[PDB]
Amino acid sequence: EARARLLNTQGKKATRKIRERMLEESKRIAELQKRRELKQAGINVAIK
RNA sequence: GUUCGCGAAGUAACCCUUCGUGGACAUUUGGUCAAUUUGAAACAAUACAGAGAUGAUCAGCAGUUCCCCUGCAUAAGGAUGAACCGUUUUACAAAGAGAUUUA
Ligand SMILES: [Mg+2]
Ligand SMILES: [Mg+2]
Ligand SMILES: [Mg+2]
Repeated sequence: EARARLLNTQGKKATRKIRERMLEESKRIAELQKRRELKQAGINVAIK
């Protein structure tokens, strides 16, 4: 319990940020391979 | 349209009427702006969650910003208002030791 406790220094807010940011990156990757597979159909859809 | 005056005609007896003409009086509004889709309100609803300092549950003041919102406000609130929490290499040298090349 303690040996696990010491190792995280931040507090709820920072961790919350780590998540939010990664979720943004999943959004990016997804939207990309959206556009990639649409290029494999040749139809070119512009990014927002 | 008024008035002054002239001329003409008629009525007349110096006038009443009609015609013509001269003169004066009176003298430049408004527009940054066309009448609903295509020159710009903002909320709400759906889904996703669902409140900083900590191991945890709360009071809070601040600080910076090419973010502001409510408020008459130089008051005070808006999660202590929100954003901050991340990515990170060179004024660069001196001494010593081994390998390589050359005068
Ligand atoms: Mg305040
Ligand atoms: Mg609080
Ligand atoms: Mg504040």
